[PDB]
Amino acid sequence: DRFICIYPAYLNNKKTIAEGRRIPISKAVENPTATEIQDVCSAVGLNVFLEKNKMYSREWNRDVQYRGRVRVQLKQEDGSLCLVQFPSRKSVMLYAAEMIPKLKT
RNA sequence: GAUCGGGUGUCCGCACUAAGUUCGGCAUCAAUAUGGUGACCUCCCGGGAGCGGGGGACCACCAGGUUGCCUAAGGAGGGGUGAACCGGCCCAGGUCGGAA
Repeated sequence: DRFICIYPAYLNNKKTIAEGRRIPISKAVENPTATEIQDVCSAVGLNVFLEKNKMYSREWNRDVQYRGRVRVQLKQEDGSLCLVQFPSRKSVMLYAAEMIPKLKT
């Protein structure tokens, strides 16, 4: 249950920094959903599970494309990292916004 | 002192003026030092979230301290709208995050 939280607004380049965005607009994607975040994180070897009805507090869009929250495992509960490539949440958010466009485009 | 010279201001659909009487049109500058506000961009740092700590970049408006290669004149006036989603703020309920 000590898994970090990642919203689709963290990688949304059509959102300002005050609207939820966590990475620059140069390395962010246009409208990533919580299923594109879980699929490209689980495709590198990460422990990710999807909470499809978990919305963002700063998100206002009541429709389905903007809901969702992905919960990623960084530590095996012994303090050690699951992968040495993902030590922080920012290395999980710069990887998913790099592999999401390879899916549909 | 009789007529009466010599000359003006009353009479005009008049000539030109320009203190007022009255309603409109157009128009109404910019740079500095200080602080403030709002946004936005980009980094670190902490967190299971809503979030919290910190470094810069840029934009507009704002207060008021000096000013000008500034005006035909350019107030640091007064007000109103700020909504059907675009100012900021305080935000009931609701609502999203939370075990709270």
